Amino acid sequence: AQYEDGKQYTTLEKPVAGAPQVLEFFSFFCPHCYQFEEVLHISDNVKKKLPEGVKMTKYHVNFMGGDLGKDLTQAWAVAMALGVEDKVTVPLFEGVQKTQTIRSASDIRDVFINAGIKGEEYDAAWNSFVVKSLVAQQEKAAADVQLRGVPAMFVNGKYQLNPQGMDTSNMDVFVQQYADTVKYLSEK
Repeated sequence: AQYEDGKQYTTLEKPVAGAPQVLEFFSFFCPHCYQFEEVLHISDNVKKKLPEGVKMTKYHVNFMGGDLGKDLTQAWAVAMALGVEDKVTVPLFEGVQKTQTIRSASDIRDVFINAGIKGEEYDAAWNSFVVKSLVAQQEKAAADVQLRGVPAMFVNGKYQLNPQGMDTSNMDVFVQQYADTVKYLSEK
């Protein structure tokens, strides 16, 4: 077959019921995740190849970066709660991996302030039970599948993308193969 279990994707040994159509995991510490967001724009290109209105979810993970990794999962919950993902993703990636200016929770907060989120609303969100629940949801989703590495993408709670089997000679062809694989898995 052109798409084979074990090549462009693998199938979950313990399938996950009741999952979003497309579920992505990342870490702001994760070098391929930086590539996936800032260079390849995987999430946008997958969205463009899926039907309008398809639910796409993206969650942060705790297993990289120790204490700061957990702070970033909570900040990502803040970003989801306030709907400012598109305003903080690039400065968080660059602050962690490029300039290495994000070293504490306060440095994370500065990124939101610079993006125009008012301090009182960032702080209220950070301490809210709505955000506590979003943090639990991110941890539970990672526990549902078995997650030891990022980036990771799951389709219909059944299929896991395998980017190691796609072409890396050309970045645009890689993205096209990734997105077309997601589309194929979504129509399964």
